[PDB]
Amino acid sequence: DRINTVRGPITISEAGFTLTHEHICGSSAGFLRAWPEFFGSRAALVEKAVRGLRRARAAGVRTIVDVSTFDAGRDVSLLAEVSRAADVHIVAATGLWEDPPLSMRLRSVEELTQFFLREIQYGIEDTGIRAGIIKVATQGKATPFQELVLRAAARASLATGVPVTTHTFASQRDGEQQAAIFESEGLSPSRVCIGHSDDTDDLSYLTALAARGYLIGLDGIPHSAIGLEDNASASALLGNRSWQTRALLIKALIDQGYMKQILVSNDWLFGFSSYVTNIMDVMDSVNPDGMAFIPLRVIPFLREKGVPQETLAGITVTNPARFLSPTLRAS
Amino acid sequence: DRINTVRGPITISEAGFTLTHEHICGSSAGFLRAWPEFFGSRAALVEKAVRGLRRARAAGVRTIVDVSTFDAGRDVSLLAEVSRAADVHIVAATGLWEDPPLSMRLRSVEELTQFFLREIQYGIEDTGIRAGIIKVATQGKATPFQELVLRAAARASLATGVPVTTHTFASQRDGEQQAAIFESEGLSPSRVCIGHSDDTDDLSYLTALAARGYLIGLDGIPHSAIGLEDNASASALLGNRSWQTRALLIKALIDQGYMKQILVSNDWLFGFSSYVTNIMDVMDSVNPDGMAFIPLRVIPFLREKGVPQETLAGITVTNPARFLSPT
Ligand SMILES: C[C@H](CCC(=O)O)C(=O)O
Ligand SMILES: C[C@H](CCC(=O)O)C(=O)O
Ligand SMILES: [Zn+2]
Ligand SMILES: [Zn+2]
Ligand SMILES: [Zn+2]
Ligand SMILES: [Zn+2]
Repeated sequence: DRINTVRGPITISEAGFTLTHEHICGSSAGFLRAWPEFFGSRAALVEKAVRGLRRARAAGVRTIVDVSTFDAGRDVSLLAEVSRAADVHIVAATGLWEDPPLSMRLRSVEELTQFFLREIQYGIEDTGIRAGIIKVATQGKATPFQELVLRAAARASLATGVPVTTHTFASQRDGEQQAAIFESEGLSPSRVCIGHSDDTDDLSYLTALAARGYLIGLDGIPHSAIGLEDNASASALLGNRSWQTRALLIKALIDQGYMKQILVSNDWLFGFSSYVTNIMDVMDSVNPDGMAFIPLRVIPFLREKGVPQETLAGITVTNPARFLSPTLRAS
Repeated sequence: DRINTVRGPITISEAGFTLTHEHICGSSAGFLRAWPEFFGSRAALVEKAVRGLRRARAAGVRTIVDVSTFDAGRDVSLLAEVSRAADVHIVAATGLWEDPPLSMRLRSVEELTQFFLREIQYGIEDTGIRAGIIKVATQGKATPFQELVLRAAARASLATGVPVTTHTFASQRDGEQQAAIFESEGLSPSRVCIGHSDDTDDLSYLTALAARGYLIGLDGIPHSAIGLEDNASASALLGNRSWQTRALLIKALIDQGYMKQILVSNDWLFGFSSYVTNIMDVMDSVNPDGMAFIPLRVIPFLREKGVPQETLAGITVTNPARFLSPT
């Protein structure tokens, strides 16, 4: 009946329009508490995030999934404050992203499983806030540690029913190795979203995973450095493909019969310290609408291409509800 | 006249017997808060650290310098709790160690200088606790980022007078490159402790540094895997040299005229999550005295070798006071 948020359980019906891959703040563990002035101030970051979430809410968003892990500087107390003030539901994540510290990198698959279970079953830190999704990452072929993370995520998912979502190098077809490892642990593809899949134009790679039951995370639609060609750091981060090109992958998967496997998001954030210093300012200049980009820009774009509104509502409301609803625990 | 501790400012005379390179808990940023069960529980880690610090206090220790940085999982609230319950002063550190996250690795020398200054001049996190030392690290030739960290540490030291202490690969003579970079920033060697220097047996490396005015950190005296030869991970971390061999480097530098530039410590910890899982139990099994090892074992070892008590008081009381006092 219920999904865990940073404010407690909500019914599946209350989730509504859901962005399945977002960040309040992309940072590092302990960084926001040790150096809040990097973001101007903690209060400034809160105000910026609350305004951004209110803008998404006015455009119809009711829930976001914050896929920031421990090592991406997830601060669940910040998410809770920002969720309350904006009245947008936020689902928090466990797992590990691309910057685990030594204290994570040295751990066994059994130990990592216990850590992920702790954040789902007991709570994150001392807040009692329970994670509602598990996030994992590869950047090409998995390192041995990344394999352990994938297996621990699958084991925690099976034990708790909460879904798994991933970071990929889509152009290296990362989803295929991730799928192989998840299936070796007996995880159902319908409980796995292969994320950053709009970073590639290889439809055959995406449709092969979708045909296997995997969810395809088309989650970075406004990520584009067009017009920023002189900015090496922004170009490397955001790529030189247009948001229209990324958005047309949504239509392509619909046209090929895979609507039920699509999830869409912005992969936006309101603070960003794990990259070059000016990057949040640059991104905000590109996409002032922030997390409202999906409802304000992608939906009207696809509507005029002929995608029916009921199909778009199914992708943005029903598909995330099915994904986030916990399934039965194993045993 | 004042040194910043996790309980506030203290005067120089209050420091007393001081261990200049120690850790309450060797971890990673955010880890103790996110996964306290790794240590049994936060309360169990507190109780273990308080018992261990009380044992060091009974052996004569009055102050320790916790050289855990942000990325070594420094939790200054934990330091404060344990300091208060064992009545041992704890000086906290800023700087960066060998595991900086992306949000640190991407920063400029100017940005890093601002961060180090913040923890010294303003306070750590939202606690108001101010750092009294800057910790830096190399493992062989400095990476480009480590060069930035060394320069930012020099700039923060020059602006505040707080000293700099280093992690080295002593057997690659890292202190020479660290000194070169510090001096290129105009930092005085008397503000710098070249640490882990007991990891090497090359006396000529240490005496040349000391003849340039650097302090020499013989800070890992009880680190030894003798008797643990079937344990690859403990052997790799602790080395196969005896504590006596490390302790004899103290006597050698005294015999060569450098008693006023020696700093001695244990480099012990009460929790340890940044290595293999069993490592803290292993270390405790060979050194139950923990941080009391220096006063309970090294001081009698040197006294039998003929070092007068005045010299040992100078090394354990006078040198740390001079080093930590802001200049
Ligand atoms: C902006 C954003 C946050 C992190 C992520 O999705 O890997 C990104 O993709 O870098
Ligand atoms: C025991 C200790 C803590 C970290 C350090 O001093 O680099 C160590 O030396 O590993
Ligand atoms: Zn990602
Ligand atoms: Zn993301
Ligand atoms: Zn060290
Ligand atoms: Zn140390």
